[PDB]
Amino acid sequence: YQQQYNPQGGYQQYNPQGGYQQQFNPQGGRGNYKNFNYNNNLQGYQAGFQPQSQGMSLNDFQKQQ
Amino acid sequence: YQQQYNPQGGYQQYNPQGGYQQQFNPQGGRGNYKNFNYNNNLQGYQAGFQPQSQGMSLNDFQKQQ
Amino acid sequence: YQQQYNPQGGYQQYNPQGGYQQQFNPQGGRGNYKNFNYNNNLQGYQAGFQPQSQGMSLNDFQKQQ
Amino acid sequence: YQQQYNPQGGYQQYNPQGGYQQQFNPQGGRGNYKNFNYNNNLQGYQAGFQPQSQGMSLNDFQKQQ
Amino acid sequence: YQQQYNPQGGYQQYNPQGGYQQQFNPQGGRGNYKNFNYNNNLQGYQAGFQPQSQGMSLNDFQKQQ
Repeated sequence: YQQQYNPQGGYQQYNPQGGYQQQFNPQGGRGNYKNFNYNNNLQGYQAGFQPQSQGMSLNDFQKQQ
Repeated sequence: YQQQYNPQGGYQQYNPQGGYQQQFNPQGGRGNYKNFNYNNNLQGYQAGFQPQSQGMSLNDFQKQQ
Repeated sequence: YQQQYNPQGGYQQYNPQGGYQQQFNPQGGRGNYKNFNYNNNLQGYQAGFQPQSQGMSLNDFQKQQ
Repeated sequence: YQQQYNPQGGYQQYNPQGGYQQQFNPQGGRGNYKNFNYNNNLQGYQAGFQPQSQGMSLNDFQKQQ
Repeated sequence: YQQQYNPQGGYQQYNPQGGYQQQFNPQGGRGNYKNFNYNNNLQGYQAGFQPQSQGMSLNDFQKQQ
């Protein structure tokens, strides 16, 4: 079993952009706001050696009883 | 079993863009807001060696009883 | 079993765009809003070696009882 | 068993666009809104070596009892 | 068993467009809205080596009992 990653040269720009500005933005409103959940996740790889790997794992969240 | 990844040269720009501005934006409203769940996830790979891998895994979320 | 990925040169721009601005945008409304779930997921690969891999897996979500 | 992917040169622009602006947009309305589920998923590959792979898998979601 | 993918040169623009603006847009209405499910999925491949692969798999969703 032989796994070989051998890059030569190259230009790599890794620029993921997440803009979350004013996620909660009511304008001129009247009322009540209860149980607001914001989950913002950014994950990634620039090149790299990662067999049998997992980027992001999320479970059991954002529940109201 | 032989796995070989050998890139030579090249220009790679990795620019995923997520815009979440004003996700919750009521304008001039009256009422009540309960149990708001926002799940924002960005994941990726620029090149890389990752056999038998998983990008993003999500389960058991956003439930109201 | 021989697997070989050997790219030479080339120009690759990876630019997926997700625009989620004002996802929830009532204008001049009256009422009640309960159990709003927004799932926004962006995932991908620019090049890369990933046999037997999975991009995104989601299960058991957005349920109201 | 021999699998060979060897691209030479070329110009590749990967630009999938998802516009989700004002997904929920009632204008001048009166009422009640309950159990709104929005699932927005964008996934893809620019080039890459991925035999026996799966892009996106989703099950068991958006149910009301 | 020999599988060979060797593209030379070429110009490839991958631009799938999904417009989901104002998916839910009642105008000047009165009533009640319950159990609204919107599933928006965009998936694809620009080039790439992927025998025995699956783009998108979805099951067991959008059910009301």
